[PDB]
Amino acid sequence: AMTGVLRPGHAQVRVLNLEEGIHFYRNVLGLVETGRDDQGRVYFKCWDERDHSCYIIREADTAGIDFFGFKVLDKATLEKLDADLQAYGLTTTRIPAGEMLETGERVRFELPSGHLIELYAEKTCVGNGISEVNPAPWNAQREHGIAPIQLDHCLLYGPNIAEVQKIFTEVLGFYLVERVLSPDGDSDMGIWLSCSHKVHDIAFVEYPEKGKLHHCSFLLESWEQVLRAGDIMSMNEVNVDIGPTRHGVTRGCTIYAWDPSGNRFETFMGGYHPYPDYEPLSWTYDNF
Amino acid sequence: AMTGVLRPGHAQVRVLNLEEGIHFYRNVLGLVETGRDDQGRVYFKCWDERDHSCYIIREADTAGIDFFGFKVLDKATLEKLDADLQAYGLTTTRIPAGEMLETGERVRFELPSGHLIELYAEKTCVGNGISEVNPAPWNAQREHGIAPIQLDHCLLYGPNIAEVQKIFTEVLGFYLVERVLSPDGDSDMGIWLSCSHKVHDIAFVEYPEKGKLHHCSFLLESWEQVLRAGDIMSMNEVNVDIGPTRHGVTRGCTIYAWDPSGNRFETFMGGYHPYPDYEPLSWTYDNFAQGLDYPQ
Amino acid sequence: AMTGVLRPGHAQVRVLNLEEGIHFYRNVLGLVETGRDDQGRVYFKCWDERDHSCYIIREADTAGIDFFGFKVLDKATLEKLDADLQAYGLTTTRIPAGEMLETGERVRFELPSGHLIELYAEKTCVGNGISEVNPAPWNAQREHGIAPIQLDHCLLYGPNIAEVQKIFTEVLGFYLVERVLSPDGDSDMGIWLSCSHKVHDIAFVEYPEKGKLHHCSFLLESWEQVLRAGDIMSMNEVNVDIGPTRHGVTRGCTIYAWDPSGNRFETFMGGYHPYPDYEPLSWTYDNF
Amino acid sequence: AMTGVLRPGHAQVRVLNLEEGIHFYRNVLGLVETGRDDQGRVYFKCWDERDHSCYIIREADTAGIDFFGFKVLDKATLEKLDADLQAYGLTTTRIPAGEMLETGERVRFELPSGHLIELYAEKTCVGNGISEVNPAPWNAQREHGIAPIQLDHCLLYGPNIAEVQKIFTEVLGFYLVERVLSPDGDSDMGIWLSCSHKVHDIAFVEYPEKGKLHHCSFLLESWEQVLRAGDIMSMNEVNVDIGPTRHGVTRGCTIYAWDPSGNRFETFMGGYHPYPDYEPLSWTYDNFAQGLDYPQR
Ligand SMILES: CC(=O)/C=C/C=C(/O)C(=O)O
Ligand SMILES: CC(=O)/C=C/C=C(/O)C(=O)O
Ligand SMILES: CC(=O)/C=C/C=C(/O)C(=O)O
Ligand SMILES: [Fe+3]
Ligand SMILES: [Fe+3]
Ligand SMILES: [Fe+3]
Ligand SMILES: [Fe+3]
Repeated sequence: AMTGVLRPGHAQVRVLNLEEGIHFYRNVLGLVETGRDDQGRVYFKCWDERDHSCYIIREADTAGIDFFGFKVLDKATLEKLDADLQAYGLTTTRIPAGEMLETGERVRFELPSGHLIELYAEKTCVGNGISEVNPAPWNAQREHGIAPIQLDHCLLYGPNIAEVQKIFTEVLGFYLVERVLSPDGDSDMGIWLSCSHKVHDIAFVEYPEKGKLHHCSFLLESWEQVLRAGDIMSMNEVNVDIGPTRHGVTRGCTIYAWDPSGNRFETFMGGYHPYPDYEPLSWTYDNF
Repeated sequence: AMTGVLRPGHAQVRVLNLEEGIHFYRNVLGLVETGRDDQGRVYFKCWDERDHSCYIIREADTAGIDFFGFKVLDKATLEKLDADLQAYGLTTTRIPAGEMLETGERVRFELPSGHLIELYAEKTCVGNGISEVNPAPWNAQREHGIAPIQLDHCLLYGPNIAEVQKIFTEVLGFYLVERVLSPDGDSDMGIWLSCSHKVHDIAFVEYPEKGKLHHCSFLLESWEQVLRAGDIMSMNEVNVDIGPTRHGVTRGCTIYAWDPSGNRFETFMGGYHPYPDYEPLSWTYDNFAQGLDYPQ
Repeated sequence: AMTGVLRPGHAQVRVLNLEEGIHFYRNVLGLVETGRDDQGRVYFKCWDERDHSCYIIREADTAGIDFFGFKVLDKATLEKLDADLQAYGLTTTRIPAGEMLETGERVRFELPSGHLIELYAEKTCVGNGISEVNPAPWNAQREHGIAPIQLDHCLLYGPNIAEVQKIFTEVLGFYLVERVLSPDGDSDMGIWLSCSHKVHDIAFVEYPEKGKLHHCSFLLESWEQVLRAGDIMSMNEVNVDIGPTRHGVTRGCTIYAWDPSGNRFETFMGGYHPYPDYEPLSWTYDNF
Repeated sequence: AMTGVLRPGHAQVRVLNLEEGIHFYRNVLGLVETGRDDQGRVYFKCWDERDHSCYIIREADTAGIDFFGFKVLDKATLEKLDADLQAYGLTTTRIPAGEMLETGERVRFELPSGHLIELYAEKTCVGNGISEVNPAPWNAQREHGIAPIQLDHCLLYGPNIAEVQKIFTEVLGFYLVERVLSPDGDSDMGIWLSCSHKVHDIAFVEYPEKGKLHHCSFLLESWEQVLRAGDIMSMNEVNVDIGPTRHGVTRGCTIYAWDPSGNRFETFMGGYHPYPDYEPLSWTYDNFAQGLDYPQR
């Protein structure tokens, strides 16, 4: 049974230029635009997802991540986690339903690494553009731009990863899948946590400046889709960070590229199938 | 988080000739043999899995499945589930630890469909044959025979699917991902159940005879692997049921073939990513064909 | 060097309904329409080919193939081939330039199996839509319907395949790549012929009826494009013959399906790389 | 019909250590060893090819390529080519048959770029390890190391590429498929030549030093095989030049890596289907400067 925290639900990122951000995410990445609110933020969802949104961009004077939200099983679970976060010593804030289009109230809190995390139980299901009866495997949207399958996770750069692990494993029901060791001084320089049977729903790398966003990740169907994504990036003049390649950690075959505003994102596929009862895999600093 | 029933743990199948069963499953399908007990049962597991076994064969008068077990989160969970099963009205049997090689105690019970289901919390962890520190992407095992990644699920044939569904969803925390409706005067002729975010961990099809096994399924990495599996089957003159194709119900790209004793198995990959908050997908009986084989 | 007969140039097929044929080939298979003549024929080419046409449709009262042409190196070669065919004992007809849109004169003749074959040295090159300078990876045409890369070959059914083989190898410059032996008759039941280094540019199977067409084939880029083609066929309710699979002969991974008129076409990829110095592979009849 | 020069036939490369060279080529790249002659050379062929050899290694003081040869249709063609090569103004030297294991005599000559090219019509056929009757699509060989399918081509670095182009297109029956234009004093800084319907059978890049070998190339079955090759390289600590990536000057998806001796080779798949009647594609120098075959890089 999947319970408690289910999956990454949304990432709100800052773009130095809205209209340009809308163009790149709609035509290059191929996210489906679902709405635009009064604040001027525009909502997107991957084609095969069913909820109203997973990626929200906001015009601002600085690039980066405002916050990262997770969907939880139900309202009861949301209330419990809220109380658990507080019992743990974290101060929670409650964002009202509607504050974000088609989204219920959210429980927000700040990690020691400086990042803002949200938890919510409700978000309107809009569907994946395919009928619920005798559904096709895909439709035209699958080939509009890169067209990723789902918001897979994000990797965050922050100062107190050690205590961040505790919050996630002891309060949020996540578990360590992989980690990178420090130079023998044995302190996880980085961690890959899962709250399902995926290699990771979120990751953290130890960093001096808090609240930094390394990248938001989008899942693709096959290695050939990663190849196609690279061609679309090239044809649209997208600034690529590190070309298509196999990633040691999580066995991911990915591509790192930057959007107009300088936000790094990933399109990948691959990875094993860990479960709560598995012991994490480790990587020596020299390998990292 | 993944709690309660985590995933398919093992399937013990009956084979006519134990020796050919070993050869086929070790050399053709590519399972890693991990043991043989005193009752004459050989233990296999997929190379990338970590637990001691997921597939166990036994020489018997007839082919088919003896039982299908699921691994649960923890002992407290095992005891808890066993309690709810009884409180539900199902009589449960307690199989002691060790009865199965490298396996802990299991909670076994029979379904309305006639199939025997087990629940267990402990199974020795042997690893995937790759190092725990700075692991390689894969190894030679990945190319020994078909070499599937995990026991994905199984599809069972038996009566009273409606009742079977209620047990899985109301007691074992599963949820319906897809169903194939009966003709008019609706009811479900087929159901695909998930206890995770996989399209299905197990499925049932309404059939008059009970305790029947349609197939056990093994997960592959890609579509090219599915074609490779096809070639390997041909090279070993393995009887293939439905060649490489797309399902529709699950979107799974697969191939069905038979082992030497007539037991159908499957090697596939693909599918979307359902979660418990999702509403099930429905297929009409009239459009059943496309649901079973999409391209055709 | 590639000389003599270079490659399959065009197949003109008969459709029971021009309208349904235009829609099917242009939007399901994803061929690119390049013209229509005052005779009511529609011209198509695969998007990545450079010549004006490779597949022509003509509304008639019966499905099937009218003729199949091959492009040769140059005019001198065309004349040479015409002379050799007649010196061989065959009667030739010369079709003038322009009888077919954007096409030069053609040399036509009938095979003992009843099929009409043509040879031509000139056909307007129109390009693949991509620039000849710094060509972008690929365009949108790549994903318009199935979108095959080239007319790969055709498979013809008819009698006297033995006589047909001699004409192609002794006169036209092809060589036998693969064969299916007949049941102790010491006469091949099927032949796969190449005039390049492709597994085959044309193939014949022994059959009582004369001039029959089994299928025209189109090449795809990968096994996954084959899966995609099947998906597209299902989506457009296309009637599929043999599901995605691998051919023993050629090693090709394919799908056979029918157009609205009952004409079988193929979408496949794969196969080894034979050369004129290679010996043919053989398949026992009992292992067809 | 495929006539005249048919395809790359063999490449003899120099390795600093004959032993580690044999292990790398039979275990990592997955080439099939077919022999070892008196001179100390070890011969290999790709599993799916049918002739005795396509890659030969020779222990030497320096790394690089000794010569690159093409197989021609038949003996008559070999004689004709030799005559046309001399008629053109090149001096040719006939290498005796048997000088190379299982290889007939060869017509050797030097290009203006300094590279030695050979032509031969006969080389013993040893098969691809698969039955000639009811042949399977592949076997264990396909999964031994990377296991390339064929010696696809090579890319040489040397001067006077203009004169090399003339020789290949006017005498050897090849044609230009792609080119890289010079910054502006227009000419060609790079050329990709074909003697078939492949994107290229051989390529040259204008470079001051004569006889330079950029890389020999090996063809793979699919994009996933390239990814696989990447994993095998990482596992064997192979020195990778430029990881899996989409080319451009061929639409190829490839990986450039090095021999333990420092010989660069390529494992790729992909590309379109040019024919003799086609006009070449062009790349601006500034584009080439960002590609994988740029002298700097
Ligand atoms: C520091 C860094 O980028 C590591 C990322 C790990 C992953 O598994 C992925 O990106 O899929
Ligand atoms: C027609 C039928 O029985 C269902 C086929 C779909 C499946 O996902 C399976 O068998 O695992
Ligand atoms: C006569 C028949 O059914 C088999 C044909 C084999 C092939 O490889 C093809 O058609 O490309
Ligand atoms: Fe990532
Ligand atoms: Fe199944
Ligand atoms: Fe065909
Ligand atoms: Fe190359």
